Amino acid sequence: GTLRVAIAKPAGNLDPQSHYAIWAIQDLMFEPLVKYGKGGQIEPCLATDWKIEDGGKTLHLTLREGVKFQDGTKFDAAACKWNLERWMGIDQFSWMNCSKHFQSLEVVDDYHITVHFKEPVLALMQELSYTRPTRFLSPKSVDADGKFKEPVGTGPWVQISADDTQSVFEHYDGYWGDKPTYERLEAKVIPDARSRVAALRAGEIDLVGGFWIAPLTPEEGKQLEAAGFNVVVDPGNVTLVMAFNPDRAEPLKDPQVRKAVSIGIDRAAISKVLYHGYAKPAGNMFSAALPYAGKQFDAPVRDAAAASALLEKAGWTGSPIRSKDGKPLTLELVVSPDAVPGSRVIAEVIQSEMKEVGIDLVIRSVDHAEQKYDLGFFLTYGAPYDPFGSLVALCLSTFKNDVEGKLVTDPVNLDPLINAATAATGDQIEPTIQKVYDWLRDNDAIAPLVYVPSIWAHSKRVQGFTSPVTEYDMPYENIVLAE
Ligand code: NA
Repeated sequence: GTLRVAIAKPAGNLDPQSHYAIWAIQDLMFEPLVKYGKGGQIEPCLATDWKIEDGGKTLHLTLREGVKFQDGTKFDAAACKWNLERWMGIDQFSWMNCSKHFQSLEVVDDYHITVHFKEPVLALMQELSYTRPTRFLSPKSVDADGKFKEPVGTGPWVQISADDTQSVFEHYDGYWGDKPTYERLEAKVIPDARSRVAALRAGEIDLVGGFWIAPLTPEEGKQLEAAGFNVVVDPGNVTLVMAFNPDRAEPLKDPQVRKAVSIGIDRAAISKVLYHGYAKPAGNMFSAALPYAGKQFDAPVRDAAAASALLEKAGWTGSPIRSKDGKPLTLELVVSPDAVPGSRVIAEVIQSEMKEVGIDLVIRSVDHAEQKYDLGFFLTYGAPYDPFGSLVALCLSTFKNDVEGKLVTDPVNLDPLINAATAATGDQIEPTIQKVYDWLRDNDAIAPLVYVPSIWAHSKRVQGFTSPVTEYDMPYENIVLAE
């Protein structure tokens, strides 16, 4: 009656307002106001309803009645304020828009709270779905000093024990929502990916996978598949995107050349070599799994003939390599195997495919070690930060962060469309954001390659396995154990 799940390292300290735990573990007993559902659909959790007013500066919340914390204390407006007051407006959470713009917090009754903000809050509800710091810890569980002691949330699982070999949880009785069909969940610390594979084959664990839980590469997936195991691939929510730098590479200023580069590539071959066929070719910057991902298009199918024709219309002629005004069509793809595993390999598939359309792709393979590149690779941020996290961070000129880099920067043309989308409310977010995506697509400003898949495996006895919506969730839901 016990589900066992690998984790790649100890759970850590579970303080729901700090940064030391494995998120998926916190997700076991901590609950948010609203949940990030499939497709980025916002669902009722500790709040049953909500209303956003004042152009996004006011949030009204109706709290769920009949909720108890695992220590038996009551969930209500007072307990909600006390938590929210623990993290919102604290300088340490300024990276989140709702903390940063937080103005004030009025309790109205035992089940109604209103929050006020100095400015509209981009993706407000989404942010409130996060694993941390947005979740609810019993006010009586913490001492005079206010320091986190025990992990007393409202969620379905109670921590029975934790150390550096496993952590052990039991179903919480008088949990408000649906209870697990099984009695217990153990999280076993197995750091080496070779061991994790073995442990599933033996019947030592039931579950393996998750970027931030117990990763399982493509190769491991095929292996397990070969061993007759259930291998479950989520097409994912992070996009590998190739970027163009026309400021450096005079040929990429011609959008016909960009397009040719993009349809001259075989995403399917990218998926084969790097992800063993498991990755879905990308037509859109964001997969359909994300909210506001746009009108969805088919991933382009490699078309060398169409690519060659574009290049010729643009005045690049020659064989085997095209030139123009005596200059060969040479582009430098900069890669770091450190920062994107498989990065070099991708480059050699592409270089070979570019060769076929007449482009001479030079690869510069680097350390984790700045616009000195013609082409390069970016990865989107993924759920639950997207699409606005990536759009803003990677595409808005005016947003400038040391750690980032830019996919595409057009102040006169794109910024306005991004700004309008970030300003949009309710019904108007979708068509406003659709204009960002039309711009990018009509101008061939970026080249999405594949969606990065997320791979889980379970044992034969696990039924009801449901791929997690984000990498910060533990997929314990729905499971029934046959034995
Ligand atoms: Na969850």
